Amino acid sequence: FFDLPLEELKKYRPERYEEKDFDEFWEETLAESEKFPLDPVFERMESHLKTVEAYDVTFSGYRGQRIKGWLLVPKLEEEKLPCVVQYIGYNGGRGFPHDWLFWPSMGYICFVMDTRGQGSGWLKGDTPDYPEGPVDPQYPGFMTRGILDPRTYYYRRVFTDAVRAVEAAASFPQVDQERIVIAGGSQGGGIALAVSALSKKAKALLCDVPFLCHFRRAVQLVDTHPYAEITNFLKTHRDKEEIVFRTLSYFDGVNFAARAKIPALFSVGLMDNICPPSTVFAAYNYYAGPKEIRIYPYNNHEGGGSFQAVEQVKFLKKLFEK
Amino acid sequence: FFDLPLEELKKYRPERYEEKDFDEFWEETLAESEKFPLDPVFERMESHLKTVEAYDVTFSGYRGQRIKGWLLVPKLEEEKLPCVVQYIGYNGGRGFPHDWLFWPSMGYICFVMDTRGQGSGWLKGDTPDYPEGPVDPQYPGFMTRGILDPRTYYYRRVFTDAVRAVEAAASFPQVDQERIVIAGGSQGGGIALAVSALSKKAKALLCDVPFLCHFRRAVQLVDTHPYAEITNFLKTHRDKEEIVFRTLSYFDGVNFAARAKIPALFSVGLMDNICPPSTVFAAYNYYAGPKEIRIYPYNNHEGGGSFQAVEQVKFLKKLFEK
Amino acid sequence: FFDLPLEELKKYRPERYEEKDFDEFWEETLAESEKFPLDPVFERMESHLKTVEAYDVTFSGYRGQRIKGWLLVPKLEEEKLPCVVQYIGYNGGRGFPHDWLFWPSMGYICFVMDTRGQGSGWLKGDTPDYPEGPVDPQYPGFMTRGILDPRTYYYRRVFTDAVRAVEAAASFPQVDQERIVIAGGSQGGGIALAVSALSKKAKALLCDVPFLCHFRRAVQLVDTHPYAEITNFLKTHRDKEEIVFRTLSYFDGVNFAARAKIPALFSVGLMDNICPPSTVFAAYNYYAGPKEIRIYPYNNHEGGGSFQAVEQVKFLKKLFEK
Amino acid sequence: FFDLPLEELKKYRPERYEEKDFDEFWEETLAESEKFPLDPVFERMESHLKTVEAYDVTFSGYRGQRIKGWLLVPKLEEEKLPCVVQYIGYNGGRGFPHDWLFWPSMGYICFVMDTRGQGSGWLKGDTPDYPEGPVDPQYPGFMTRGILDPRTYYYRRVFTDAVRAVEAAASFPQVDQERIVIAGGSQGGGIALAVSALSKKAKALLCDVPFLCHFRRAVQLVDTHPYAEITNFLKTHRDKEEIVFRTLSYFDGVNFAARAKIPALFSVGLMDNICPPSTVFAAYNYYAGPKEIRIYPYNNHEGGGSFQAVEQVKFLKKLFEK
Amino acid sequence: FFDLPLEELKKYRPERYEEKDFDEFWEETLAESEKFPLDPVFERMESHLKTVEAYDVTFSGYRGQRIKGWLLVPKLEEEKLPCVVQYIGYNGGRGFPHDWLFWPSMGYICFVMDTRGQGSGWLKGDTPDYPEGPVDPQYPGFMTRGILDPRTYYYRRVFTDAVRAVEAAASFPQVDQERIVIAGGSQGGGIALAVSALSKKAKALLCDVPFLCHFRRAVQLVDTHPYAEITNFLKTHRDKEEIVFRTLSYFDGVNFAARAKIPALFSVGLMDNICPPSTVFAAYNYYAGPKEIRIYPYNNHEGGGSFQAVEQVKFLKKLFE
Amino acid sequence: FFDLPLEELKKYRPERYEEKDFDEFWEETLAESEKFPLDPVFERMESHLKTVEAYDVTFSGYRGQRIKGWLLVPKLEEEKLPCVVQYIGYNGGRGFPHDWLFWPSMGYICFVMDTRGQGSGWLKGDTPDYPEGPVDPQYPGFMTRGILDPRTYYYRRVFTDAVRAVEAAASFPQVDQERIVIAGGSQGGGIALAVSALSKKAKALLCDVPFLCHFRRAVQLVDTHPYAEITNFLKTHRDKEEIVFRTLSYFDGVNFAARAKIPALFSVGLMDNICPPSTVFAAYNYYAGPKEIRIYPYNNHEGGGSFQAVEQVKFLKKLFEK
Ligand SMILES: [Ca+2]
Ligand SMILES: [Ca+2]
Ligand SMILES: [Ca+2]
Ligand SMILES: [Ca+2]
Ligand SMILES: [Ca+2]
Ligand SMILES: [Ca+2]
Ligand SMILES: [Ca+2]
Ligand SMILES: [Ca+2]
Ligand SMILES: [Cl-]
Ligand SMILES: [Cl-]
Ligand SMILES: [Cl-]
Ligand SMILES: [Cl-]
Ligand SMILES: [Cl-]
Ligand SMILES: [Cl-]
Repeated sequence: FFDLPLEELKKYRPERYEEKDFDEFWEETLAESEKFPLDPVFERMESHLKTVEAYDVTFSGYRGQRIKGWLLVPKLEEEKLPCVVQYIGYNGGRGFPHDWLFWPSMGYICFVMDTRGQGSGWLKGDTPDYPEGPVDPQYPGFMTRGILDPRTYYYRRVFTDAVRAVEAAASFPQVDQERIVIAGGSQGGGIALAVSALSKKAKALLCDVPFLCHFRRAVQLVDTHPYAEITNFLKTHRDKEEIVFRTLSYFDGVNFAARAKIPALFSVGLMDNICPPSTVFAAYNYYAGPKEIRIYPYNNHEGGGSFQAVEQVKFLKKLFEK
Repeated sequence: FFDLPLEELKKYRPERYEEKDFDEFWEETLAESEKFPLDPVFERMESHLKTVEAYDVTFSGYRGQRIKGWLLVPKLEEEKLPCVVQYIGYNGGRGFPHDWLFWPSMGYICFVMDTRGQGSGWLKGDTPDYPEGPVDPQYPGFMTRGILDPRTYYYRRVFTDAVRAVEAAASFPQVDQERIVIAGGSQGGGIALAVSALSKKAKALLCDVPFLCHFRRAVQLVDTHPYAEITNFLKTHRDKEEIVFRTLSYFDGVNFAARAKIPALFSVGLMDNICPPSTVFAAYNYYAGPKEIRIYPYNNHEGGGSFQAVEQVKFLKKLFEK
Repeated sequence: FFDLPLEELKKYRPERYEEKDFDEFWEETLAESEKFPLDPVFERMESHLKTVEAYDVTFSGYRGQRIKGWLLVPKLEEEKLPCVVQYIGYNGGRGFPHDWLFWPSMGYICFVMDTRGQGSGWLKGDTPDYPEGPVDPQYPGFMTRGILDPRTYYYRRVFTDAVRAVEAAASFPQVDQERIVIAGGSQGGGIALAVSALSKKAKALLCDVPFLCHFRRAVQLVDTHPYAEITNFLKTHRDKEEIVFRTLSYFDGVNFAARAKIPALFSVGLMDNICPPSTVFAAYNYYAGPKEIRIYPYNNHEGGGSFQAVEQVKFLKKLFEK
Repeated sequence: FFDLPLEELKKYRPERYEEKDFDEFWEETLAESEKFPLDPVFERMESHLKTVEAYDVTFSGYRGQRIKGWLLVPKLEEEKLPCVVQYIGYNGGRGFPHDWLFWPSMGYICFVMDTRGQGSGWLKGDTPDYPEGPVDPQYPGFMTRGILDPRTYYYRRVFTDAVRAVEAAASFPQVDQERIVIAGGSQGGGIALAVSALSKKAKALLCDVPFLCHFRRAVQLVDTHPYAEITNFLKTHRDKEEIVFRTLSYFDGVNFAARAKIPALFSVGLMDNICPPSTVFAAYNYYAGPKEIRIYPYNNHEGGGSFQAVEQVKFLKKLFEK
Repeated sequence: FFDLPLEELKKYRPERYEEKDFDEFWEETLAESEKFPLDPVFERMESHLKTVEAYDVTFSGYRGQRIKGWLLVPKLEEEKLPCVVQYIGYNGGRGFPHDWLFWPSMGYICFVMDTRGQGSGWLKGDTPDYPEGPVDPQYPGFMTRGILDPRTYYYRRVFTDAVRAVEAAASFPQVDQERIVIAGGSQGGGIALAVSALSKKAKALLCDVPFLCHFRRAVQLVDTHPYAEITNFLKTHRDKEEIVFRTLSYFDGVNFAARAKIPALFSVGLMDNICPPSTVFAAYNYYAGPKEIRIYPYNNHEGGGSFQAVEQVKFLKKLFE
Repeated sequence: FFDLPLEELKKYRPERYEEKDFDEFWEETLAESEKFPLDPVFERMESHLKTVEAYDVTFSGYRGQRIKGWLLVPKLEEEKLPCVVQYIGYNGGRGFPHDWLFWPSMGYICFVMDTRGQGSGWLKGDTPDYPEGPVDPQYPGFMTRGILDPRTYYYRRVFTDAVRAVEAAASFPQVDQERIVIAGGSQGGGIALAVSALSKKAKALLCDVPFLCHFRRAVQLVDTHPYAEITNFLKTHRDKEEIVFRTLSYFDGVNFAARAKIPALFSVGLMDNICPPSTVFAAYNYYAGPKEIRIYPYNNHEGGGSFQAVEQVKFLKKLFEK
């Protein structure tokens, strides 16, 4: 227990920092990318999978750039199925179709979005990043890539891809548009949180041990990666503090949370030193839609693990009967 | 690369140490346990799973003691399905049914054996250990529990459970007895290795980064857990070296390997410092059945990860067409 | 200094948690063990020791189970001598008679109680544990062994052994029953603290850097072993929090301290990260008999070392003239 | 001393691996970049420096891309001065002009080349990278950026910049073109080694504890950064080993060493676990020009530090009289 | 961020602890060492340096003991130059003349004082320590050497050397006595702070991430070296706490700060776990001369690095107008 | 197992390096210190000890310098008792009389020599060092204090004290001069080894996990303290290697072993990374007296612990009947 006590976490609502053009920045970003056709493509693949049909996905994300993914459809009688759009943790990528059997086995179509330029840490990826011309001086990793200007910042592109991933999922014929869920843990959680504010198609949010929240506090509290990439950039570029946090404010899950309206299930580990509880609760507490949080007092970044998976299935079942 | 060079690993066949009553010890152990009825129980669960039927399993292992498990049956047309009996890594247990969706998704019935007394490190378990009266002085963990005599040693009970697990799998009506696979990684690999020598019902072996192999070398090469448990016991009980290694000779994967006849797919990570390559290759090189090994030169204990899973599915498909 | 400041530690009295049947549970436990005869046996040994007479000890602890120990009697004229009953730290055991020369050299008979099932970490032991039938899923070690029910919990048996050890010591003819001291550091301290509440024969308590105190707080403050064994168990068995802490409440030093009446000398190290200062002071502050504490502000788990030994001799000398 | 003994290091000449088109790739790379004008720009700075004039440098490196640097010209009577082209270690950048006072103080003009896209670890930088369209999946850092094809690989661009840096230095009117030295430690040493083979203008090489050498061995020997970035990429992309090492063969200091003709002073620390001695000696031993090496047996990656600085000044003084 | 929040650091003025004979102890220490003649010697070196003239220095510090140093003089037309007296961090020594090119390059003469008995960790040294007869039981290092009595304590001799270093620098003919700066980081900073109180010749102080401050707090907040040397000594010698802290009170930068009058530029890293911010601010906040501090919130012990070097050049230029 | 295999350790006899004046250096050193009177003073202490009489010792060691110690005389009828002269490990000191109760309890007088200038790491000391005028530049600790000249080196003074300790012990009336044993572990072991060569009064050697042996190899094999102090000194003073090892040659246990004639019991831990096995075996294999070694294959620097204590008592008992 290195963070605020739980009684204080439950009330923690730090003063939010955002620029006055926060919304306009996102409106312009999405409008510019909507000018390119989504051109979603689903290509059935040869697989040893027997209970699921697997498709190679391609769609246009940020600025028409082609993003890969998987679509896993469980072999069931129902003509329309509910659907989970799944975002991936830091240094991960879409891997193989059989890496994502959980939701299909629970009777949900699952759209897994590959993460541009990552896919080399713990699971392979196939989607490149495409920068806005020059790739500035940065610290190793993604956290500081383009960080001196929100228009060039890496997560501008990722978030836009993620919003478009929902539209691509929605274009698949047996996807029930009334039951599209956006889901992620860690980086995936932070991507999902941004999507829960920017997407018009998402109906529910699953958001575990979210990353990309309350940056200024994160960097103060922990010296773990990936948040430490920002700290290390700041150690060297000592004249850039104000600029760095200005940029980051446009991508902070706390600011997106204040705008999200769809129902949400959060989870948090009180001993999580990768995504500290105070950063997660800051997001949760500002989250503007109907919400619940599962608190795992003795867990680190693993969170509630399989226990939380059970909670997520129960939560959605109940949500989509009401 | 801390271990022997790959060219030497491929030829590494250290002199084996075993007592003259190795086989008789195992014959008696099995014969005594076979006097208790197996009494396999399969109970269908209420589950949110939609593509798989899940059953709560109970069967009689070592000395009639009741061992838990899961049976996952994928919802397919075929009357008889092939079957994977899955053993679990150190500190793990059967967890939830949805923790084992891989093989069922590939059209295999999957029998997951819970590990007696463990289930508290990374995945919950539900089966206790039942010792042979007194529980001798030991180092924390399972590696030294009862280690001063093979009759009292922990893995005598686990291995017997494991052989009985194959019988329990085989009792299920939808299981094709010609395609029963025994499978495990790490501790699971070592269990499966023992079962490949002791079971009459097993048709194929999947054995990843196996643990419980070449104890004397393991303990001299690495200071990682769980092999360090043995080392720390020896640090204190300095008068017990000979007895400890005598006991471990009855449970060493290399000695079982020299007796196994069924086809096997092994995997090994050359930078694995939990199960060092020399111990894995010792087991592989002595393995007496038709065999292949996948070598992952840059991997630590994670081995081939999902790459190896692809290899396993390809390997069994080809095997069961011949 | 990671824990509360000294001024706050001196007043720290957190709300105690215990079940209504605390006392009854212990009354029954001891009554049930008293139905077996103590049958204490003292067997003089061949030894190179010249200033001390060494005896192999055996006595009946929990439920008649046979516990080992040593009795060390200094060669002195006096026909009745004072006596220290010594309990042992985690992963320790009775070792050799020459591992316990301090108190005999100070003119005290010393009864060293071996610890059931341990003796494999830093000093050898010879006493097994005997469990209550099934040995449940647990994390490696003794902290979580039987932890889902106070009737099955490991320390129920250790504490009962320890109460019976004082009776065994008292049965030795040369022991002055008016000057029997119970003593321990770390785990030994926690055991001695339990004995100070449950024994009728103990006349003074020496309690250094005690372990088994204020579990809830211990587990939140430090990630060191052995308290981390509980945290790790909780990380996995996420549905078992309330049951775990309910069990531990019956064995908590704080709850025993509130019942102990005999005079006591405690010690604490303010930088001790194995047994945190707040857990030790919680115990000391609730301790209901006449008491003193020696505070070592710069020491970690070693506490006052040999300096504290000097204080203990001086404390008992003065106590037993008064 | 974790590497080969010194007697063996002195003889270590592993078999070299390079593609048949090695020279051809470099010839085309340079020829394509030479079609863009160098357009060197030196702009005198307002500075508090009093013994040295400082210039802001800009020149065209790889494919006309604008690279920053500093030029430090010590205030001396001589019309033409000798000149050191300085390359910078991993995660470093050109920093401030006063970060490079050594060579000017010794009477050499110093040209410090900023490193594209780095400058965020231990010294700031101002020069971006400009990738060849898509920036593929990569591990955090620069070592795997574009690694699936030598045409897209990061170091192709760095090396081309570095060759052009020497031409930009040569264009400064006060530079004696007969006494242009190329210099670097670690990454800088590796860049310098490449330039010693590719540049026609360099007259001498200073190469300390070089990085970018004998990749295959580096990655097998040490788990330190930055070589571990390659290992980690390999751990995930298990199907990409052959391609990765193919690509890296075009950038390996050992293969450049075999082609360099200018005189060289190397240094090596025998306890260096960032740049292992065997990788350094492999480069040194294949180095085809007149050469010397200073061996620091007890030093890790810091090498000879200031002692080596003295050696370099003596080395060049003697070289440029002789 | 392990220490007090920045808002509390800016107000942190812990009650100071010093003995009533603090000043007399220092007055006597200096008076006794002033009885030996400074006898400064500057010996021109053969060097490959071309823009600087380098001299081997020797002068008499504590009790006439001969301390080594370097004097680096930039080759400039001006007949009088300003001067920086540079003190060295823990386990360092005077090294080579080319290890100190910064200030000379900025037009300042630079006097680098070698540190008695150290010079074996990250940069070579050539000056021995000469102890007061017996070298008491101590923990490895310099922090507890002679710690049981201020008169025998290692830093008494280092501080005395340091004060005399300024007199040595001042004796060089080109040195402008009106523009003598004392400078250090870490251990150097702590030495410089001491000299700022004890020297009559120093005109300005540069003090980065200073060490030797607020010992009682230092030892309770971090377990890093070198403060952990004291903690470890105390772990063993458990009967010696009061004596140890009494001795350290005579060498604590916070007590010297309360006495310094010369203008000062401080720097601090808020993530510094070698010299914790609360110890640095304690010294800055009690500092009695005109003062500024540069705060680097995201830096550990490296502080402002080259950024701070820029600040220091700007600060002095403005000060000496 | 990081060091040479056991079969090679048993034959390891590396070429010895020593100066031609080795013997003369020691002859002179001892002759000069013998010109001061030993002036041994035993002063009976008030103690709580009841089975042992404790004396405060003071004697003249190196150059008449006054060294403290303890003398512990067990209360026995015998008029003459055998005697153990005990030397202390690095950063230790004489501590309290009750810190050394083992040998008196076994019926031996025990003379504990305090270590000049240490006494501040793990046990308090009371004896200063008194250097030969100037205390040269050094790395923190004792290993490099005065290292640039054998005449100023710290261990010259310690070894001379240690030889004088035996004379001091001999002067006590109840000491049987025919049964004086010199004993130490680690630093104590290296001191004892020196004394076994230099003392004329010593009758047997107990030498555990000895330190101060085969320095050149120690420093190349391990990075642990205290050997690492030398390595660090060398990292900075890069021009001093030859001098440093010249000096250390006069203090190397291997060179003393080659001269010792008294019977000796050694011990060694094969996983000891503070005093590596190859250094210990080098000393043991060159040891010129009758000898035995107890090998503890699985132990670290703790060696045989209490088991070795048993061995030492049995060894001496047998030796002093023969
Ligand atoms: Ca707006
Ligand atoms: Ca496709
Ligand atoms: Ca047989
Ligand atoms: Ca009650
Ligand atoms: Ca017996
Ligand atoms: Ca060619
Ligand atoms: Ca006064
Ligand atoms: Ca001779
Ligand atoms: Cl993540
Ligand atoms: Cl495992
Ligand atoms: Cl304990
Ligand atoms: Cl580098
Ligand atoms: Cl420092
Ligand atoms: Cl030692």
